Amino acid sequence: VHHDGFQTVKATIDWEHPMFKLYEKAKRNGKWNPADIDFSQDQKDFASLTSEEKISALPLVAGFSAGEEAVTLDILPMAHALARQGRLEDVLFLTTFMHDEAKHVEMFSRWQQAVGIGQMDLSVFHNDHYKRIFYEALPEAMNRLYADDSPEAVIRAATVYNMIVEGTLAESGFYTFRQIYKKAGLFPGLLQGIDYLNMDEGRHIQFGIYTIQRIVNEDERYYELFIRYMDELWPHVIGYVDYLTELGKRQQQLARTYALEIDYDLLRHYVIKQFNLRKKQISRT
Amino acid sequence: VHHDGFQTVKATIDWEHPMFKLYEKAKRNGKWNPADIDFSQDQKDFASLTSEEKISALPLVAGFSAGEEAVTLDILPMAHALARQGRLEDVLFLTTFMHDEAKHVEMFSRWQQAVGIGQMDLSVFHNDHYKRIFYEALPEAMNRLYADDSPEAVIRAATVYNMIVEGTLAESGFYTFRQIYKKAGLFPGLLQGIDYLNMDEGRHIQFGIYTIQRIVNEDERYYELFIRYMDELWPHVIGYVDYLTELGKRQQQLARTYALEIDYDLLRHYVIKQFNLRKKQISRT
Ligand SMILES: CCCCCCCCCCCCCCCC(=O)O
Ligand SMILES: CCCCCCCCCCCCCCCC(=O)O
Ligand SMILES: [Fe+3]
Ligand SMILES: [Fe+3]
Ligand SMILES: [Mn+2]
Ligand SMILES: [Mn+2]
Ligand SMILES: [Mn+3]
Ligand SMILES: [Mn+3]
Repeated sequence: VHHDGFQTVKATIDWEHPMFKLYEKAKRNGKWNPADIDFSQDQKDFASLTSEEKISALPLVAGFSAGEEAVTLDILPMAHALARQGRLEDVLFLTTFMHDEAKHVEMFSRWQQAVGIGQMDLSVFHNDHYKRIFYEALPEAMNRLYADDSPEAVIRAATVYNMIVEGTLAESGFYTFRQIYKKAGLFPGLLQGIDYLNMDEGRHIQFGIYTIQRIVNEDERYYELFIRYMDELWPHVIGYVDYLTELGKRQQQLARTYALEIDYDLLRHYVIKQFNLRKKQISRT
Repeated sequence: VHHDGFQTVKATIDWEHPMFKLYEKAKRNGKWNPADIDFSQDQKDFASLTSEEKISALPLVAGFSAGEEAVTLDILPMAHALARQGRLEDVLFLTTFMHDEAKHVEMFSRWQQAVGIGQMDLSVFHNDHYKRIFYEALPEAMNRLYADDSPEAVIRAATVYNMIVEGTLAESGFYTFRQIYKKAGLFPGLLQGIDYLNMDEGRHIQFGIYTIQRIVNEDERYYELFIRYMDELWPHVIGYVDYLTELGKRQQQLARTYALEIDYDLLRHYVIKQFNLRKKQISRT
């Protein structure tokens, strides 16, 4: 369907737009390249482990590799919907969002290749709760935007993607990686990647907050929808956390070997804290 | 619609895929930031010009600003279509393609802001032929991909976007900018941007060649479709070139002032040469 005109012909970019400012920060802070990460010591760490210790790390990597790939594919309908609404600065920013996710997919896949598990199918560590979030609910909410870009639909898409997948699960997985392997001295290349990912993710979450708040600013009754959509997904968030916890409690050899009191009760509470504080970053008024 | 699984969980990125290699080159060669270009001398050059000389440069900038904005919006359906086909490496590459176009929009809009014409509506320099390409035919061909991702549809989309808009018009506009202003010593910041754009554009055109050739490799009869779709748009390509030429011939004060024998017959022949050589980069066999 035709373009009726172009903002940068009739006028200019809105230089003061919050998403233009976020785009500018993304360019400045987004230079890192996964191809430059030295994974040679990760290969050695992984080979040094027993099979039982090897396993310990794979469920979390399985969750991230699928998650990064899902969000790379599934952000495209948001870019389309805001493009069709004429929100040029949002779209400029989203090009950095999408390119970030591509690098995130690349990073975890390089690590798998380097440590020797590229040929292993890690889908076995996706339980029903994970699938409900990543194989179903996320693509459903985003793809809806192609035929329904109502405020309700945009709120739901940003809530599932930015507040739950990124702002609750991703943030907690970054924390979990540091709490376990940074402590152990293991996988320095992976943890360099996690640090870069965590920096990118901050901008993604801020886009989600901006998006949800500007819709809530129009009609405070959308605040109730945001809360409702957060709570709808919580059972799957915690059901996946519990599954990963149960796997950690059953395979403890990496913990013993490296003297890690991995506090699964603390990890759980970090997740609950992440979820509650995303809710508090949306002001009803 | 659900994900059935993820390539980077079951396996890895196809590291030898041509579009993964193009993505890798795009990251290495795509660091430039329009925000770092010094436009202070462009502001002075522009203010130094007479109104009659001022006008000379605006039609070409008008064509580029709209063109960059159109392609930023209109590449999204190609990313979607290849994503839904599972072409993960194409999608990774396309994130760099989209982010490039965002920077291109930003670059021309910064120049307009800096030289003092941000408030001027440059739509007056889009004639009917230009509109047919950029306001209509381009969005029609790309948006079709949301409901029709047949080889015919993908060939047509790549032909309009990558071979005509980028590989014929953009390439010729880069040449035109150098032939006129690089000669004059004018607008150094703009020409720094043009150089960066021309480097990015090379990767975009190569994606289009890859895309069209891999479909032609399946069924040589698609070669005829490629040629047919190139010829369908030629009248609008040359009709826009003629319009810009006629405007250049009527407002010649910048040429006289700066002693430029602007060879409009040469510019025209560069366009014809661009078009014919894009055709020859697709092998029927
Ligand atoms: C054992 C403690 C549980 C901690 C929670 C771990 C969750 C793993 C994260 C996997 C999904 C990652 C989503 C990526 C989204 C993005 O990159 O924007
Ligand atoms: C007077 C000689 C005519 C030369 C032809 C000039 C055409 C101007 C170009 C405007 C469209 C630019 C399209 C940008 C596409 C992209 O950035 O991928
Ligand atoms: Fe993210
Ligand atoms: Fe381009
Ligand atoms: Mn359960
Ligand atoms: Mn005509
Ligand atoms: Mn990510
Ligand atoms: Mn461009």
